Amino acid sequence: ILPQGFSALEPLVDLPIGINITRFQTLLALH
Amino acid sequence: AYTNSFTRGVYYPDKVFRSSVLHSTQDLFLPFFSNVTWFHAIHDNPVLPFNDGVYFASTEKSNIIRGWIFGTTLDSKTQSLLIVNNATNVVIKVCEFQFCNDPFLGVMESEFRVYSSANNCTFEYVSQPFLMDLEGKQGNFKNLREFVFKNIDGYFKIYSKHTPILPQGFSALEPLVDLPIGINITRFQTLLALHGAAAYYVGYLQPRTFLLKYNENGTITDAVDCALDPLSETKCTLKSFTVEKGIYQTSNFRVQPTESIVRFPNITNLCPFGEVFNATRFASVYAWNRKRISNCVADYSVLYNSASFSTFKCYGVSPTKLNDLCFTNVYADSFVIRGDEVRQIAPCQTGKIADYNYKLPDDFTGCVIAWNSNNLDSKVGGNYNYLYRLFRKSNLKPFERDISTEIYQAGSTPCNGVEGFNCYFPLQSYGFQPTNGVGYQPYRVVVLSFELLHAPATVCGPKKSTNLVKNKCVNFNFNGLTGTGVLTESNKKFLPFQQFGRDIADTTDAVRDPQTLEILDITPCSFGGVSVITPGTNTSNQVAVLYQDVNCTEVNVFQTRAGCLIGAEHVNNSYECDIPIGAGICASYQTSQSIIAYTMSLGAENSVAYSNNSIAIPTNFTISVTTEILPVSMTKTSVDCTMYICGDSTECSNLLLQYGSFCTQLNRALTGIAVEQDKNTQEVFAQVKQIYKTPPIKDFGGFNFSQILPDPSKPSKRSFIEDLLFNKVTKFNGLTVLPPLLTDEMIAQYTSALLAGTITSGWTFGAGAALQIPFAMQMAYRFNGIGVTQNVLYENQKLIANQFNSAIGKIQDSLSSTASALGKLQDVVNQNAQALNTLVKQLSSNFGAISSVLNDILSRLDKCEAEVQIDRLITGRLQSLQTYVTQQLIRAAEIRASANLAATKMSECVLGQSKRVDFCGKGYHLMSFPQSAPHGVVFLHVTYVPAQEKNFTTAPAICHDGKAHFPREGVFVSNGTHWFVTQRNFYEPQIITTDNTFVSGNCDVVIGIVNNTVYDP
Amino acid sequence: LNRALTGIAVEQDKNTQEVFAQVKQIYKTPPIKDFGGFNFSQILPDPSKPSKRSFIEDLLFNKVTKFNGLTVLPPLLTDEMIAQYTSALLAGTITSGWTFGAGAALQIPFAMQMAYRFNGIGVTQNVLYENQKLIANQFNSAIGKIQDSLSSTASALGKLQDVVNQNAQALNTLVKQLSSNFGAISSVLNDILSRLDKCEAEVQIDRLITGRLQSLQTYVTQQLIRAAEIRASANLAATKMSECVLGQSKRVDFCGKGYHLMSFPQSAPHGVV
Amino acid sequence: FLPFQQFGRDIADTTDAVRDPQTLEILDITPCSFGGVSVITPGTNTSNQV
Amino acid sequence: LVKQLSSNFGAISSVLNDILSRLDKCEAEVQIDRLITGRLQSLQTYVTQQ
Ligand SMILES: *[C@@H]1O[C@H](CO)[C@@H](O[C@@H]2O[C@H](CO)[C@@H](O)[C@H](O)[C@H]2NC(C)=O)[C@H](O)[C@H]1NC(C)=O
Ligand SMILES: *[C@@H]1O[C@H](CO)[C@@H](O[C@@H]2O[C@H](CO)[C@@H](O)[C@H](O)[C@H]2NC(C)=O)[C@H](O)[C@H]1NC(C)=O
Ligand SMILES: *[C@@H]1O[C@H](CO)[C@@H](O[C@@H]2O[C@H](CO)[C@@H](O)[C@H](O)[C@H]2NC(C)=O)[C@H](O)[C@H]1NC(C)=O
Ligand SMILES: *[C@@H]1O[C@H](CO)[C@@H](O[C@@H]2O[C@H](CO)[C@@H](O)[C@H](O)[C@H]2NC(C)=O)[C@H](O)[C@H]1NC(C)=O
Ligand SMILES: *[C@@H]1O[C@H](CO)[C@@H](O[C@@H]2O[C@H](CO)[C@@H](O)[C@H](O)[C@H]2NC(C)=O)[C@H](O)[C@H]1NC(C)=O
Ligand SMILES: *[C@@H]1O[C@H](CO)[C@@H](O[C@@H]2O[C@H](CO)[C@@H](O)[C@H](O)[C@H]2NC(C)=O)[C@H](O)[C@H]1NC(C)=O
Ligand SMILES: *[C@@H]1O[C@H](CO)[C@@H](O)[C@H](O)[C@H]1NC(C)=O
Ligand SMILES: *[C@@H]1O[C@H](CO)[C@@H](O)[C@H](O)[C@H]1NC(C)=O
Ligand SMILES: *[C@@H]1O[C@H](CO)[C@@H](O)[C@H](O)[C@H]1NC(C)=O
Ligand SMILES: *[C@@H]1O[C@H](CO)[C@@H](O)[C@H](O)[C@H]1NC(C)=O
Ligand SMILES: *[C@@H]1O[C@H](CO)[C@@H](O)[C@H](O)[C@H]1NC(C)=O
Ligand SMILES: *[C@@H]1O[C@H](CO)[C@@H](O)[C@H](O)[C@H]1NC(C)=O
Ligand SMILES: *[C@@H]1O[C@H](CO)[C@@H](O)[C@H](O)[C@H]1NC(C)=O
Ligand SMILES: *[C@@H]1O[C@H](CO)[C@@H](O)[C@H](O)[C@H]1NC(C)=O
Ligand SMILES: *[C@@H]1O[C@H](CO)[C@@H](O)[C@H](O)[C@H]1NC(C)=O
Ligand SMILES: *[C@@H]1O[C@H](CO)[C@@H](O)[C@H](O)[C@H]1NC(C)=O
Ligand SMILES: *[C@@H]1O[C@H](CO)[C@@H](O)[C@H](O)[C@H]1NC(C)=O
Ligand SMILES: *[C@@H]1O[C@H](CO)[C@@H](O)[C@H](O)[C@H]1NC(C)=O
Ligand SMILES: *[C@@H]1O[C@H](CO)[C@@H](O)[C@H](O)[C@H]1NC(C)=O
Repeated sequence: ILPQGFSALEPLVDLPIGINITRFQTLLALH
Repeated sequence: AYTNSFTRGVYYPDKVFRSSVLHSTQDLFLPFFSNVTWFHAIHDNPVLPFNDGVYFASTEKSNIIRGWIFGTTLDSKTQSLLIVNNATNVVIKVCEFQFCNDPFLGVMESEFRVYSSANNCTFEYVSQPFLMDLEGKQGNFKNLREFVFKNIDGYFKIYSKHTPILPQGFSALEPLVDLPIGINITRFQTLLALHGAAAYYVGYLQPRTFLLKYNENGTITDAVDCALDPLSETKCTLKSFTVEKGIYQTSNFRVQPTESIVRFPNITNLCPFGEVFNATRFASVYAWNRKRISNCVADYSVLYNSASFSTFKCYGVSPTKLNDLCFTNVYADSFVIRGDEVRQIAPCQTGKIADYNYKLPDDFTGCVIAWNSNNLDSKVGGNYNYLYRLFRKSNLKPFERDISTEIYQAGSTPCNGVEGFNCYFPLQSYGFQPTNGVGYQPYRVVVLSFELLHAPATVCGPKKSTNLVKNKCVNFNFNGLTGTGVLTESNKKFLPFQQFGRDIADTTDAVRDPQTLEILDITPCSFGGVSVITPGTNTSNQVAVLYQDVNCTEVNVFQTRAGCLIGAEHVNNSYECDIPIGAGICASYQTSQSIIAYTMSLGAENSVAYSNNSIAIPTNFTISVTTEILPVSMTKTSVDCTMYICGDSTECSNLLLQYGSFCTQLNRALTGIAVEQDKNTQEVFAQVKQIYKTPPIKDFGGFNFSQILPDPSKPSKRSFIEDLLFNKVTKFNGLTVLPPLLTDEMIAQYTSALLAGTITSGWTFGAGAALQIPFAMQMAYRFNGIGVTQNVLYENQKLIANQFNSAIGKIQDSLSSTASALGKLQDVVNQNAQALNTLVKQLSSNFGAISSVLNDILSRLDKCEAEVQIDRLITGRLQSLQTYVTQQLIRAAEIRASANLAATKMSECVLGQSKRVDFCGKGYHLMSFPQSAPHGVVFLHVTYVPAQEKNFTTAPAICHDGKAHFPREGVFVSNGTHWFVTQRNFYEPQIITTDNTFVSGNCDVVIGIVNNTVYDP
Repeated sequence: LNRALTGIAVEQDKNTQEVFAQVKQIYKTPPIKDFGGFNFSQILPDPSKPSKRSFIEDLLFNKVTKFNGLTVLPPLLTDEMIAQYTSALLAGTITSGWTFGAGAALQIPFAMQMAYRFNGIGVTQNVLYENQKLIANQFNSAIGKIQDSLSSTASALGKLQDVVNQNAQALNTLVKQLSSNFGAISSVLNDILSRLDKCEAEVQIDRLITGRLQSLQTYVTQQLIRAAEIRASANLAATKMSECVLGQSKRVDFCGKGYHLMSFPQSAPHGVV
Repeated sequence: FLPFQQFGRDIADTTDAVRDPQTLEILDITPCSFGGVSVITPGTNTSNQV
Repeated sequence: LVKQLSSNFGAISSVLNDILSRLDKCEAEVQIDRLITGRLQSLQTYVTQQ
């Protein structure tokens, strides 16, 4: 390069984690 | 030496009596006209292979041929069947026989050396005595003794036929004893006696379909080998031994693969199953382990053949196919459970294991492997290292794990650190002791979860790969995905995670080769329908074959766009179409004689001598009579859906009630049809309010109607022609035919009334009352109605009557000669009979049931298990009826349209005179006459056809005194010296006067105006 | 089912034969087109084409637009043969009026043919001759508008295109049905066989058949009904050909709006104009 | 029936005739007479006689 | 067409909600496909007749 346009997302690894996920967080780095 | 098997090797397929019926069966028979090896023996006999069954025959004069030997090695290492017929007592033994280098029985007999030992013998049978030839005696052969020997699932079936006398002829072989020998037979030998010439014949069976024709006495008298040649294939396809001229679709050509192609990823490392199945420690079921198996060669036959497993259930897959199939990944979910809980590790189970500790998807593909444990997983004082989840607030989703030591508040008491009432731990542990019962001892269970292929495969079975061959039809297997087709290079670009391509039908369009990452298109190898082009079998049995939409290279020989036609010679000359091929090509049987193929002619080439001042005016005419045949009705069938589906069975009827109103709505539809058949008949014939009669004296101006009016001397007052029509057109399963409301006599009376009205009153009986008129005057009006002045009839009345009478005579001669005249009504009859015959035969179908006979199910199964087989038969008999009824409704609609057309013609052709071109026959319509016919009506259309013409010069108008004179009716013509005005459809020149022409304008506007004079009376 | 579809294919050729092949001979126009000012160059064959079709026919053909055991059989009468039949019908109509229908083709000047057609509608024939030049120009202009209309928008042939679309649509539906599971583990028959031994497999396969047969029965039933509709249309077309082109129709709005004079057939893909 | 044949069949695969197991004679099996029953009635506003 | 909804077609009940409220999904799948196998035929019959 939200930008305007179209793009399909390809698959990456399929991980058999088996965990019940209800929460999320992203990770940012600190200077 | 070899000979041609001249119509031999057919046996009675079963033990059911049949008569006057053609029955189709597929089993191992010797094909007609095959080559058979012929051996003769003067005064020795080779060992032959036993493929899938052998046909044997012999001609005898001294009974040299005695018996047969069957087995695999015939040397005492395996069991071997020995059959000997030594002119007196048939002896059958199954022993581990030691055979001699040259087996024989002496001929007075002085030897017995067919075998040398008996050991570990399992079967012996000896028949009663008889007498046969025993001495050496020469001459000509008197007894042909034919046999068939085959082994199906351990039953050794012997068929035979004895007849007085390869000879030409036909003879079916009846069954003899059925012996449960259970031996794998790969080899054969015959047995000859040693001292006299004694020939015998050996043939071989291949899987064939045969059509057997049973005669009136129930003996098979002929047969068609449905896989012999195109004519036999056509005969078998139509279930008849006679084929009419035309083109039939009998089969489908399919190119077969030449070699198999097996392609797999080139990995040779073996998969770590031992570290899973023989692991030191299994995880607990609340915290089961999941090892991913990838990048290896797996072998599930070792795990499968091993007897150590207690239970083995595969869902979606079968254990013997796992060796060929391969996967993107395999997961081994490993844990220990209690024995009685093994049942819960399965799709669609619930319980303390299935909901809380290990849930499988209900759409699960893979295998559940389990075995008991009592060495490792159990101790004295119990094994308390195994924990399971005993309480959870909600169940588990498929393959979710959830480790948690949070003490479970069963109620509303928030204990939050201390166990109590309604506050327990979710993890519980049961112990395992060697003294516990079967259901409470530990079992080690591993479930193998398979992801079936959608991505590059990494876990494949021990099946070895092969080399790849391009541009040939092959039977391929790419990573477990199988199919047949030609592999070619392609220019498609699969992106790296995509392995397979698909077509609209979800079939594979292209694949990426697992060894070399290139894209290969998969196009199934060329195929197409095969049509047989044949003259009727009463002329010739020679045929031509059309291979549809192929070039013939893939298959004297002529390539057309309909396909490549073989056996028909291409002829440059065009003719009228006979047997259509397609794409403009027709074939026929012509001249010694052979089948020809040609481009269809569209008619003779003609040009019209057009000019701006030339008109052709007819000078003579012909009265023609043509026959138009229309269906009016079809047989009023009625089907009792209950007796058909559930004949005389309460159990079935009660099951049928679970399908609701399907019966009464089918009975309703058929009733509606039967009613419309009577309405159709009523609309076509009953439009006349009174029954009219002709006078006893037939003074109709020379027109002879004696062949269309009723003849009082018959038991049914039909016309002569009607009798001819009736002589040309030709129930205990709940299927009936209702009679029509209007009998043939009543129809004849209606047509008689219509004819008498037409003859004596013209069109007046249609509009209102029948007003008598002389027939000649009626014709005068009909001629006037077509633009021919009435005087033409009167001046030529005698000629016209003779032409009419002659035309009628030709109709009788035509109708009296060939059967094909009534084909439109006969096809309707044939279609209805055919629909019913199909419907009746469908009762013989199983539809997946154990038997087509409903009573045989009920007499063998108790009601509850029986319910499945019976609903399955209903599920098929109902479809057969729905198909039949739907086809009848569509066909009835076609008949209704035809009947409506017939009624329209009756109204406009017979009752009036039609100005609609070619509606009431070709030519200018005069009159029509109805005649009845079986399930239809025949109209005799009387038409005026111009016969002879001359070239006359014309002009659109004539100038006189500067005025332009135009015809009132007719055209101006000139014979080269004088101008006349005449009627268009009959040359009759008249002097041009002011009373035949009219004046409008001035002769300076009109294109083509000519000079003349007009006489003024 | 093979029988029902064969019956349909046969009726498609009979329908074509009934509409176009009612003339016993192949007629031809003279090389000199002296038809009283009526210009037929746009409906008569032009010898310079690889297929002897009229200009308008080419316009019609430019507007109307297999490995699962599904095939299409060719018609018996090729487009060229249809064009020859329509050419013969046009040449007959132009040079002999209605006489070629009843019997032999009797030549007549075109202007006289029109004189009869005008007389047939209650207009005295002198009206044509006095106004013959005007009439020819209006005819020629009307023909030009037909080409311009046909040459401009795609929608002119919608009745034939819908038939084509319906048949393609029926086949596309039929092909897609092979992708359906019908309760089976997989829509791909080979994938069932390569994974299950015969006996357990028998259930999945009968289940797929139980659905592929229904798809065919539905298709065939719809084709029989649609074929009946086409047959009715073909019968109507044959009736018009007989009463509109070969004769002159007194039936109101049967052969177009207005008082009918003449009609001209032109071939089109899977139909007649 | 020829000696190994015990049963006969119709087109519908129903039995047409059987050979009696005690006396080896052939007996035809024709299902006993049956047929539809139709009710002929004036409308019920006139009469309930049928 | 409306009455055909009351038919069982071999199922335990003609009422779809009564199957779902009584059987878990997996065993239920058989009874439901069985009801569909019949409601579809009823519609196909209706549509064909129409
Ligand atoms: C029946 O017996 C024959 C022996 O005549 C078996 O054929 C042998 O099969 C093995 C395995 O493929 C080959 O290595 C041998 O060479 C074959 N023998 C001959 C003479 O060719 C046959 O497999 C047996 N069939 C069954 C089902 O047991
Ligand atoms: C019109 O045609 C009819 C036959 O269609 C002619 O009648 C024939 O005349 C010849 C004389 O040359 C006789 O030999 C035949 O026997 C007649 N046949 C019949 C059936 O009558 C008639 O003469 C023709 N008229 C004209 C004027 O040409
Ligand atoms: C109407 O035609 C029939 C023939 O279809 C005539 O009957 C024939 O008459 C002749 C006498 O001229 C007999 O020799 C034939 O045997 C009769 N045939 C039949 C079948 O009856 C009948 O005479 C004709 N009508 C008139 C008034 O002449
Ligand atoms: C055109 O028709 C007229 C009228 O019949 C013919 O004139 C007659 O010819 C015959 C002999 O040729 C004479 O005997 C008559 O007297 C003529 N009629 C009159 C009124 O003069 C004329 O010949 C015909 N022309 C041709 C070329 O056939
Ligand atoms: C028909 O006759 C008329 C009158 O006799 C002709 O009219 C004459 O035509 C010539 C040549 O075109 C003119 O020069 C005269 O002036 C015309 N006279 C009149 C009174 O109109 C006419 O041409 C003739 N037509 C034919 C075909 O012969
Ligand atoms: C019939 O109409 C065509 C047009 O559709 C005429 O052909 C045109 O003739 C003119 C000359 O006047 C040329 O300039 C055009 O280029 C031609 N167009 C085509 C498409 O050929 C034809 O000449 C007309 N016929 C007559 C006898 O005039
Ligand atoms: C046996 O068949 C072969 C090939 O079909 C043929 O060439 C040979 O002549 C046949 N034997 C006899 C005796 O005709
Ligand atoms: C044929 O073999 C049987 C086998 O037991 C024997 O009893 C019989 O005598 C033999 N027939 C001869 C030697 O003619
Ligand atoms: C078969 O023959 C052998 C000969 O040595 C004998 O030992 C054996 O007991 C016999 N029976 C079986 C069943 O093998
Ligand atoms: C066989 O058919 C013939 C027909 O001519 C008949 O006479 C005969 O009685 C039938 N039965 C037998 C056993 O021949
Ligand atoms: C082994 O796999 C590689 C991968 O592309 C391939 O190139 C090579 O030819 C294979 N070897 C054999 C012997 O098939
Ligand atoms: C487990 O051990 C036994 C005995 O050592 C062996 O026969 C078996 O093959 C092993 N399991 C696997 C998967 O190899
Ligand atoms: C067979 O057909 C030919 C010609 O169609 C006919 O002449 C002959 O009589 C027919 N034979 C039979 C037995 O139908
Ligand atoms: C028939 O085969 C030839 C030979 O390869 C090929 O050139 C031709 O295009 C094929 N198809 C035809 C003639 O329609
Ligand atoms: C038929 O015509 C073709 C023209 O392409 C010619 O090649 C062929 O030899 C002709 N056949 C005969 C038998 O005259
Ligand atoms: C009319 O004249 C043309 C040309 O002179 C000729 O070909 C045609 O056969 C003639 N017609 C008759 C019926 O004589
Ligand atoms: C048409 O008629 C005109 C006179 O009206 C004449 O000059 C012309 O030559 C005629 N046509 C032919 C082809 O002769
Ligand atoms: C016993 O069977 C024979 C065989 O035909 C039969 O004739 C006899 O009547 C039977 N006896 C009884 C008592 O049924
Ligand atoms: C019943 O039918 C009769 C005759 O058709 C009519 O007169 C009468 O009014 C009808 N009654 C009712 C209640 O419809």
